[PDB]
Amino acid sequence: GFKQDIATIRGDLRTYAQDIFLAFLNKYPDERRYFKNYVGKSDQELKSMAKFGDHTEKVFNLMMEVADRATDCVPLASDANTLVQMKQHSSLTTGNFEKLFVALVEYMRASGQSFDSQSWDRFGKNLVSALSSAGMK
Amino acid sequence: GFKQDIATIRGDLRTYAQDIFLAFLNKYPDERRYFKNYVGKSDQELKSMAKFGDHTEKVFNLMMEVADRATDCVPLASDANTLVQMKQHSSLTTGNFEKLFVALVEYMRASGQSFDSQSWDRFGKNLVSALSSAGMK
Ligand code: HEM
Ligand code: HEM
Ligand SMILES: Oc1ccc(F)cc1
Repeated sequence: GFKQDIATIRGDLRTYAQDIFLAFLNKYPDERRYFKNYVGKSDQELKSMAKFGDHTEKVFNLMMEVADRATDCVPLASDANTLVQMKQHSSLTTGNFEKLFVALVEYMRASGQSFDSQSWDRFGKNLVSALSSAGMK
Repeated sequence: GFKQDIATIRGDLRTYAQDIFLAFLNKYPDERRYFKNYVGKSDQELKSMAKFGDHTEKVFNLMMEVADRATDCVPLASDANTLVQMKQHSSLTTGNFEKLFVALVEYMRASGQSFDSQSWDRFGKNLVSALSSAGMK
C-alpha cells in the first residue's frame, strides 16, 4: 500500500527520485522551462550533473516525508503551507504539481515494482487541494 | 510437486504466510479494506503487530489443511463450504479468492524456492469453482 510504497522509494531514493523526475520532464517537456540548466540535456547528462542528483534527492526526501505525515493520503496543512511558501516555488501554480503526479503515477503503473498507484493518484489530488487552500493559484 | 510444496510452506509457515499475504495486499491494494487494523501500515510495521502474525499463520494453516485434503488439487466439498460459510468471509466473492491465488502463484514463480506453481494455480481455480458451487457470489 501507500505506506509500504514510501518505504520502497526510501529504500532506493536517489534512483527513484531521478527516474521519476526525468519521467516528469520528459512527459511534460514544457515543464523543463522552470529548470534553467536542465534544458538541452539528455537523461544521462542530467544524471551526471551533481546538482540534478542533489536537488532531485532533496525533492523526494521531502515528498516522502509529506506522504509519511499524511492520513489516508491527505497531507498536513502545514506541509502544504511550506510547499506554497518556499521561495523556490514562487513561480508555481497547482497545475505544475498535477503534472508531476500524473507522471509519477504513470511511472508507477509502468514499473516492475508493485506500487499502490491509485493511492499516489489520490495523494497528488489531495496535495493539489491542500496547495489551493494554502493559497497557491 | 504439490505435496512437497505443502511441506516447504509448513516448514516455515510464519515466513511464507506473511510473505504471500503481503504479496496479495500489495498486488491488490483494494483488498486491504477487509483488514481494518492493517490500513496505513508498511510491511515491516505489520510484522510487529501480534494479530498480523497470528492471523496470517492461521489463514495459511487452514489453506495447507485444505490443500493436503485435496485430491489431484481438487479440494473437498466440505472444505469449500467451510470457507463460504465462515463469519469472517460473509462479504467475500470468489474474485477475492481468485486474487489471493493469482498473488500466491506470482509469489511462487518469483521465488528462489522450486514450487509447483502450476499445481497451485489449478488448486486456486478448483477452489474458486468449489466456492461457486457452494453458493459464493
Ligand atoms: C510534492 C512535490 C514537491 C516537493 C516535495 C518539492 C520540494 C523541493 C525542495 C526540497 C527543493 C529544494 C531543493 C534543493 O535546494 O536542493 C525544491 C526546489 C525547487 N522546486 Fe520543488 N518540490 C515539489 C514540486 C515541484 C514542482 C511540481 C515543480 C515545478 C514543476 C517544482 C519546482 C522547483 C524549482 C524550480 C526549485 C528550485 C530550483 C532547483 O532546485 O534547481 N517543485 N523543491
Ligand atoms: C483459501 C483461502 C483462505 C483461507 C484458508 C482463509 C482462512 C481464514 C482463517 C482461518 C481466518 C481466521 C483467522 C483467525 O482465527 O484469527 C480468516 C479470517 C479472515 N479472512 Fe480469510 N481465508 C482465505 C481467504 C480470504 C480472502 C481471499 C479474504 C479477503 C480478500 C479473506 C478475508 C478474511 C478476513 C477479513 C478475516 C477476519 C480478519 C482477520 O482474521 O484478521 N480470507 N480467514
Ligand atoms: O532541483 C530540483 C529538482 C527537482 C525538483 F522537483 C525541484 C527542484
